[PDB]
Amino acid sequence: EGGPALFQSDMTFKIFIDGEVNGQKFTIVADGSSKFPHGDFNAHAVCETGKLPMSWKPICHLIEPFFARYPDGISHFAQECFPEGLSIDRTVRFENDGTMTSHHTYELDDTCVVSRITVNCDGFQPDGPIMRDQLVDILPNETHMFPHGPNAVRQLAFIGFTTADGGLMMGHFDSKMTFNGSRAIEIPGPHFVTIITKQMRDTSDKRDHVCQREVAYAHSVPRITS
Amino acid sequence: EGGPALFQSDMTFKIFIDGEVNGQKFTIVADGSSKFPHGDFNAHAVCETGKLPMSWKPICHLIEPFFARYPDGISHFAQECFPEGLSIDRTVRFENDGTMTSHHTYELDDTCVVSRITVNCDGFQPDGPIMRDQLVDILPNETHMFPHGPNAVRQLAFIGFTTADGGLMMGHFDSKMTFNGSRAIEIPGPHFVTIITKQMRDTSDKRDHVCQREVAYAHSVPRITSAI
Ligand SMILES: [Cl-]
Ligand SMILES: [Cl-]
Ligand SMILES: [Cl-]
Ligand SMILES: [Cl-]
Ligand SMILES: [Cl-]
Ligand SMILES: [Cl-]
Ligand SMILES: [Cl-]
Ligand code: NA
Ligand code: NA
Repeated sequence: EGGPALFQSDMTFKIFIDGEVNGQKFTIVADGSSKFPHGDFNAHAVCETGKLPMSWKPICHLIEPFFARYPDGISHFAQECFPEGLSIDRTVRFENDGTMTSHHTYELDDTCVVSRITVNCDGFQPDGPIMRDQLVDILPNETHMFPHGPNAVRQLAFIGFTTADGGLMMGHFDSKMTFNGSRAIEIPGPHFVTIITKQMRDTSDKRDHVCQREVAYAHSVPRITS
Repeated sequence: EGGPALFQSDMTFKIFIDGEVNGQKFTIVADGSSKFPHGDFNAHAVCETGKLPMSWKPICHLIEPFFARYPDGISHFAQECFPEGLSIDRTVRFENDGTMTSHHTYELDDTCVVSRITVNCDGFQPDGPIMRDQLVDILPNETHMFPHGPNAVRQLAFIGFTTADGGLMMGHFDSKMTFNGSRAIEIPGPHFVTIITKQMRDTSDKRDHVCQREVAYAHSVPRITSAI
């Protein structure tokens, strides 16, 4: 049948990101695979238009929620959306800096998931650490998942980036995942997805290449009285 | 001799909250105890001024980070701040509703910690579930702890409140904890404090009485250090 049964195989993915920042256009293409049982996977991304005009760091979350590792007591909404598919409407607001707004669609073709993302990054500080490429690491974080009506789940996160000058650049992440289909789908109750990410420069062309690894797994926390 | 050493026994605390919401003043007083190794404690709170003019739920975080339970390998800043103590500046912004800003000061006296808090709850919706007292549960959540430069730690949280409708009202919690002393205090690496909270009514004669339990413990998530 559908949902998690479609993810019971090694999978591949391809992502096409159509973006702009402060009016400068860019294109990123990324691909990779995720081996069953998922939860730990790599992606290789390339800026097709040459040099990325901003830090690659804030792009980390654009470069597959359905590859997170879930325990059986929590419905894995992102996988349950297949085969009809998944759309995401996401905004990351960077403190003292710009806002990135992304619209994602995800389609499954046999064992390859194709992603299309359009992203607008508005109001980024030309002399800030994103535009000057001064972000170094991405902090592991405990994203919060909430039910959001009949066919959607909301993921809220605090994503901190360490910077060359020691202060954190904090992103406020707010992401609505919506099922493309019309059957009833199980909506998980409140829970958490732990996300650990690392991005590394790859040998660079006339184009920026980056390799990225992500570890992602869900858990819950029981209520009182206990 | 200072810091965590001062939390190796059972302790008590006492809290004075001087508040208002959309003009209306209120005062709360609360106390309780926390027994070693901490991480699970109750507070009894009373609105001295009569009936609380809003839901008690949003007050949960006003009514003791030094009583969270930490494992060995994460520095416990809120305890590390003693004997000199610490202050907090905190904003909770509620979606489609008001914002509460508070300023807390903590002082140790033997094995009691005293807290004084002023809080302004501005812009709350008269028709909303906070003012109309329609919030029922407080969702357990994974608060994020970050070093915040010399002498300070930042705690960020998404704190959901289930409404009577069976909907959700999200508070965006942003809290700065600052050491009040003058020596060179260490600051913890990024980590999390899991917080589970339950409020329960006590029979209100003259004044609103609320009893609140909290489970709070820290953990860290390691970063990837291998290449590829
Ligand atoms: Cl351009
Ligand atoms: Cl590629
Ligand atoms: Cl700046
Ligand atoms: Cl690198
Ligand atoms: Cl709002
Ligand atoms: Cl831990
Ligand atoms: Cl790891
Ligand atoms: Na949008
Ligand atoms: Na939209």
